[PDB]
Amino acid sequence: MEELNIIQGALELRTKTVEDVMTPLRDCFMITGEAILDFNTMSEIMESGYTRIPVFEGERSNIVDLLFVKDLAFVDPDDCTPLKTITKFYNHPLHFVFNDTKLDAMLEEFKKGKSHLAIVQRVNNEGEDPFYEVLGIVTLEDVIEEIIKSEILDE
Amino acid sequence: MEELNIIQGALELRTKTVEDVMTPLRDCFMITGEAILDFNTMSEIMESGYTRIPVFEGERSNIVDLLFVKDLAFVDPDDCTPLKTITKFYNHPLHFVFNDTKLDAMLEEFKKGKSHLAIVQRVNNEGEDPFYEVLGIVTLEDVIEEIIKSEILDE
Repeated sequence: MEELNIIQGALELRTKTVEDVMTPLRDCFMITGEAILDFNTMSEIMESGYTRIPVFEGERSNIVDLLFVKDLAFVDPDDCTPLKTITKFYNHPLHFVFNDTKLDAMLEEFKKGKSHLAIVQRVNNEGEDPFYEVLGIVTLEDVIEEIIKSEILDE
Repeated sequence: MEELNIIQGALELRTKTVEDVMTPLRDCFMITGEAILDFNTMSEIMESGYTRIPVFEGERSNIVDLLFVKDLAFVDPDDCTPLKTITKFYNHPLHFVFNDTKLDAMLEEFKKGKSHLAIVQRVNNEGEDPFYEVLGIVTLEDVIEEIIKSEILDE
């Protein structure tokens, strides 16, 4: 039954939050703001498979910039351009989302123009001055991937 | 009935081609490759509402570059930077799609990393050496907008 697969795909899609879809921060490929885009660094980036990479300074949860790998397609490793030169040039804005955010809201935000890598946060009320704890990242491609896997659109 | 709305939304989504979703070329906001990003030009761009703009040279159907308005957020009108400086710097690659392409295939292409503005073509076999006729453009946001309008994801 085509219609039951559609229904069941949609029902599952609708129950998902960004927290279910995100890459946890511990698992994310990330890069220090002081990085130099020499061969070893760019090889590691290219070999990671990620196309959107958070840039942190000091602590991994301290994300200060984004790096979009497709923007690196024309950077030459042999010139060792500082990442800071790249990131300060583009200055792409940070996009934060609540861990309970549903995928429809996520779509709506990417459609409004917010950055295609979003940083997932929850409120942490357990240390000592409550803070927003960075849990992981979610990208445009992660959400599109859930839609394709849902098979809702499959002819 | 929640399930019937889902089914009917999906059935409609699935029947759509990029041709149904595209902005026709005649209706598109476009910009000449020789443009200077002075105030009048940037005002016109900002007032258009478009965030992705095809760059043409000579004829409107001769699209040679893309301009992403969010990349203009930090360009200063008073410096009159040539568009060519901007476009030759970024050099974003052109993405062409067949007019019969369905939305699931479209998603899959954007997810593979192809440019988020796609140029819709069909084969024109009526002039004189058949050529691919540019019909319009379709963006990431147009497809996301069809998904949101389908209400498939609505809680």
